[PDB]
Amino acid sequence: MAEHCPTPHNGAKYGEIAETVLMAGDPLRVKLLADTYLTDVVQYNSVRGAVGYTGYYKGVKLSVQAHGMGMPSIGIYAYELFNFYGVKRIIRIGSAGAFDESLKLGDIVIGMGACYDSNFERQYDIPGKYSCIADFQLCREAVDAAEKLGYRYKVGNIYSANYFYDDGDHSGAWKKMGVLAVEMEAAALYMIAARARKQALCMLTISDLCYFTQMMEVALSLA
Amino acid sequence: MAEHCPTPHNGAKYGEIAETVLMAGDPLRVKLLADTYLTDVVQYNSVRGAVGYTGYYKGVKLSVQAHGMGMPSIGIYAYELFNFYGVKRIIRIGSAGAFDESLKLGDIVIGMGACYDSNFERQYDIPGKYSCIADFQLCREAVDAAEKLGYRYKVGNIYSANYFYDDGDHSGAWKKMGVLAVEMEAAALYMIAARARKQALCMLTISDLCFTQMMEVALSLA
Amino acid sequence: MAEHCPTPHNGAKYGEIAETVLMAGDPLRVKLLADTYLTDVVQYNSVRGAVGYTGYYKGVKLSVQAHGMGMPSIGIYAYELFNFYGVKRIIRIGSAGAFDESLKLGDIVIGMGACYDSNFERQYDIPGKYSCIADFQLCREAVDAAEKLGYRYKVGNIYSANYFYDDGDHSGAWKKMGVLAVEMEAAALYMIAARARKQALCMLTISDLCYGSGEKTKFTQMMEVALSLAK
Amino acid sequence: EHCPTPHNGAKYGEIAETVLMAGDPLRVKLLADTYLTDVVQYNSVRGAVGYTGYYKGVKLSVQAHGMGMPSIGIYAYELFNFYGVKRIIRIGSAGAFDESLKLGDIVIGMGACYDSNFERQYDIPGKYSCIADFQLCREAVDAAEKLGYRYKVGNIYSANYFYDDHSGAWKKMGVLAVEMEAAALYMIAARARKQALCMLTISDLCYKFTQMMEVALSLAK
Amino acid sequence: MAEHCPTPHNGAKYGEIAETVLMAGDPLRVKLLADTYLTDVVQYNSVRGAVGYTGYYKGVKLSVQAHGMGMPSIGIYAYELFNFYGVKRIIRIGSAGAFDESLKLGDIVIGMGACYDSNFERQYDIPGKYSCIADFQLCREAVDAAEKLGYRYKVGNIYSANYFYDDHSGAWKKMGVLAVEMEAAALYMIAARARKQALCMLTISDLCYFTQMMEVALSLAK
Amino acid sequence: SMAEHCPTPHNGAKYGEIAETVLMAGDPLRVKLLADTYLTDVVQYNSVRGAVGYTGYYKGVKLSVQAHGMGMPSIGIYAYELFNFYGVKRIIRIGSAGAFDESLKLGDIVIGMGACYDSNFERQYDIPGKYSCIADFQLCREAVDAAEKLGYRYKVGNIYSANYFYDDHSGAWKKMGVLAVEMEAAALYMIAARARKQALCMLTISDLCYGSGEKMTAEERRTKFTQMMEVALSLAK
Repeated sequence: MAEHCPTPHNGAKYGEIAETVLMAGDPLRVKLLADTYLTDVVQYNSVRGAVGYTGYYKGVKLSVQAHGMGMPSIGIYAYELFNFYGVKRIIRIGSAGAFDESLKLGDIVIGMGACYDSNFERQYDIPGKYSCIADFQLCREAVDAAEKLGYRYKVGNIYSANYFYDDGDHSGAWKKMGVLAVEMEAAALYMIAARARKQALCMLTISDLCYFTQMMEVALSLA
Repeated sequence: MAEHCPTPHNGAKYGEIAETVLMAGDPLRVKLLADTYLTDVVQYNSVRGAVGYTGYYKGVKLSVQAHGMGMPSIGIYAYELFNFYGVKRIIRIGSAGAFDESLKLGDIVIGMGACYDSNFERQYDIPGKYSCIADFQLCREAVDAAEKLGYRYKVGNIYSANYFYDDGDHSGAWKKMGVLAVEMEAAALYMIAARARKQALCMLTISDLCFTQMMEVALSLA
Repeated sequence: MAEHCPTPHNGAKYGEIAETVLMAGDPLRVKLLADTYLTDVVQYNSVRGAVGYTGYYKGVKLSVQAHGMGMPSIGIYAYELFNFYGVKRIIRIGSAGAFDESLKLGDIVIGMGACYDSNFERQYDIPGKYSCIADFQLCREAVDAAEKLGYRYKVGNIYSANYFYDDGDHSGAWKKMGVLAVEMEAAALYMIAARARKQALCMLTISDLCYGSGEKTKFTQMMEVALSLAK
Repeated sequence: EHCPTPHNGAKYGEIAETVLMAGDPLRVKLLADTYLTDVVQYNSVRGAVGYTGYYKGVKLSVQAHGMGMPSIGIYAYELFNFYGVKRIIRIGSAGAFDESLKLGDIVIGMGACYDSNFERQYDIPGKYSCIADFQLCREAVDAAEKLGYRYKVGNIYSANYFYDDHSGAWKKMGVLAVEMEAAALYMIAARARKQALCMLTISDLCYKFTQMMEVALSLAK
Repeated sequence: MAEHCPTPHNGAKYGEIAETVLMAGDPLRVKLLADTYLTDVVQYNSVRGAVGYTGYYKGVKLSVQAHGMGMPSIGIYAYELFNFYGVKRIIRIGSAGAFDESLKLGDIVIGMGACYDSNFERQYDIPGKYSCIADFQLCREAVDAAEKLGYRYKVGNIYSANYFYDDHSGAWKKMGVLAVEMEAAALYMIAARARKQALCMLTISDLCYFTQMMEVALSLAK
Repeated sequence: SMAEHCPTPHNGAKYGEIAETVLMAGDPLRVKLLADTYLTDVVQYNSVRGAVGYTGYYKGVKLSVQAHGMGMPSIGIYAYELFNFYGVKRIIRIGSAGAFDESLKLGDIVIGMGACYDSNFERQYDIPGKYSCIADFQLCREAVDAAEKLGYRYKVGNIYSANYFYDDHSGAWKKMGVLAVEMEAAALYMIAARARKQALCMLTISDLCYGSGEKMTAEERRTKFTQMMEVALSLAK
């Protein structure tokens, strides 16, 4: 297992990356979160510009990494982290636009399951429709933590799309189906976690209504 | 709306079926839960065999109903209960064959999510892949009860198939994907609940490898 | 295969079920047909309320049985009947909504074929699109009987839907394609029969009109046609 | 106002209410020479010769349709929608999937499995089953029975390719025989509310035209 | 090779068909081109009414034949030509309707790519979406020719439809597809699969909003 | 070309700062190397998400170079913006690829006349059939001319835009004559067509997906992409 490190996308040696990785798309947010919350910060990756740091938050060892944009981008990083680097738990953190009209800006969405456009599923030769879900233990602790620090949260279904810019109007059906917010990464993360028998959770803060450090604290309490 | 009750599939009048319904496939099993766990029992449905009872369990009014076999069947019932009879919570109970090799017989599986073959998803004109999930609050309440009442349980993904009898084998990929157990109803329920903004949980007892204990876990969620 | 009888869905022993089984979704409709048309009736199944009876009609032994609603439900029963109980012929008799505007309430519809929403064709691993068809001989015998008894009937395509309540309007394209009536079970039955090399036919009475104002005891004429096909 | 078309040379009325089609322009010319009186060519375009004559009194036309579902699609549509054809009977050779079919047996396509044709053009929200018209079907079985010919009636499969292991599941399902044209015809006739049947003589096994020509012509009205 | 000639669709003996075939649907266009441009004209095929001709263009061997209508039809001929007759190039020449508003009647369209309705892609067992492209060399040579002779042309994507009679043109137009016909894609697929060369060129005859082509095509004689 | 929408959430550049030709690679490091190596009067216009972008001059002609991340949704975002907000005319992608075709050697350039693909965003275009993703023909022809004239080993044909890096589904692609696998082309091609602009994806073979599976020496993956850059650069106008 350690034999396949480093990877073509990650310059770190085995053991260099903690058992709990927090991930965001932005390397600037990853670089910030590390500087803001972690002592003894050590950079393990810079390959592909995708920074990764290991450090300490309230005693527990913890790593952060950027994942770039889209299911195939996160797909690569997650696969390596789980299958090559002995990662047990990934929590993704990022921004989202809301489909649920009752959501206010700055609300925390917890991705219990993820709808998606086609990405990885065809690689698994699955003879039906596969539902992407987060790890329940992780999901539960985020809800507990969210309700402890008194933050407005919503827990349920999200949609990992392939587009940022819709050509037509497609948000209709998802909205009717009760999908909460749109992003572009979660479903691949869930699929990869499932296949690895590992823990994964996606958490989102609402940045655009389609009708920020507060989220980080919830995430951090999960390490 | 009360206007649409009775339905062609349910002879109960509006108000007669409580806000929490506990469902199972077998009408005989439903009658056992009623005769066993419920006081002041009144039969509200006998249409097409699918019996339905309303009564009391530790103070709260609570109803139990049969749903037949397969997604279109639970589909019809779940739709009417959510959309006509003002039901807010359906917790489904049943037996299942295990895909996860770590499961023992009599284990309780909690359906956080449901894989499925096509049913009436195409009826919702969804421009992508929809994922059927249970209501989180119910899910947590069951996980709480399982860890409270000291029972072996796993929580996660299940598969609602359209067949009981396979031609060849298709269980391989599901097992590779970490699907916990196979049944035939959950996905439609979750899907229909989501569309109504209503609560739904599917809870399974392992009968096959590829009962009273579970009923209590359910009853604690009403 | 006597070894697999009884099943988890059927408490009948091998040989307790006749070689021709008529099926309806409603267990109450089943119990009526048995009381109205059959003599020497024995109940063979009560499992899951899916009542089944064996009896005689004009000398010929036959069974009648409930299947519940939906393709996976009939799928379970038909599979066992064809493969475990040695059944040769299944005739489904049900209600249906009219797509064809010349059909009136009470008209019989004979389903030479069935369009469908996905049931378990993907489980058969079919590399293309499968057309579900009834047995020709049964089909022919039904039309003849309807002709001889002078009941208004249509013979053609029907649609096996997975939904009862449409979340919109999907009926249009079907109606354009000459589909006669909608129901919920046939395609799965046809498919399973084909695979077993046995005989299936689904016959319907129009109980609802899915056009015009929607106008919503007459199931008797259909039971007679079905009953005549028993061998 | 629609006749002639860019694929069919005839003006309206030149084609009878019953048409019989085969793939090969020779079998079409033969059929006329063999069974028809007062034969007249209506079509010459694309080399798809059409003939109008009389069989035992009744007006009848015979015509080539080329190869594949899109090809038959073009003629069948034109025939049904512009020319007022009521009945179309395809007569073809085919290869047997069913082990018990022997060479020269008649198969009558009550139903047709398919590779994707122009179903996608009809906006059908589900799987559509292509069925033959029941009446022609009943008449052909009766005719085969009365004349004492070996025949089977059931499902056939309209493939998009001639040269291929895509057959196992088809065989498993009891499909009798493979050809390339039936399904599109069934769809178009259904869509037009008209009558269609595809009958085949078994020429190959995948494991005597005259007799079939006779069954066919008895379907003319 | 030799033991498959003639075939049950093509009556020609091996060698009787040149290394470059030009194909069209209308058997009239096939005979006319031979009569117009070729020396030493000899007919080979007559089966199915699919006339075939081998002669000389400017001192190289060249054949011309009909392919009927539809991807299944061209599929049969292109397959046989490529795999049994040792053909190396097939250039289809045809009429087509314009999607692109800027295309004028008589303009040449060169099919660098073909969009399609399902043909027999399903036959190859392809686990993704396959793009049908032309051979680059023939494609580039046809442009050079269109330039040197100064005829109006565009090069881009075309769409090989299964139907002649329909309104599904909108999204195709949005995607910048140049024109519709019925044969190109299957031709591209079979050529690709056989590691040989294929190009479809079309004269615009309809607007959905032949000699000048022949010369460009013949210039691809080798 | 819509000045109102610039900068974007993914691109900090104002309108006019990005040239009419943009060359694109996945790695921000390779992009910076290309700029330092071939361009003069270089200005950085973007640093958002580490998606570095530079504008400079090559033999007199203004052009831009930019990181596009990994995957079709990633290139999709950038190409969409460049084509539709920045007034870009030409996008040439230049990447590494694995060889499916057995006659290809490590170092060979592959010109993607067409791109097969796993579903990206074709479903958002509501296309009622199967869509073939093609390069712009002029750009394609210009790349072949340049390679032939410069005498570099090249092959032009079909490529495959996979959605996965870690898979044996490759066989059917191989039988269909697909040359090489990468991860971005189909989306770029798709977006160009819809915009009516020009795209081309060029690749260097860094991995052989057959035989012993010889992969490029650590030096060459950072140093043998030179010849392809020279071809790509010559296409700038």
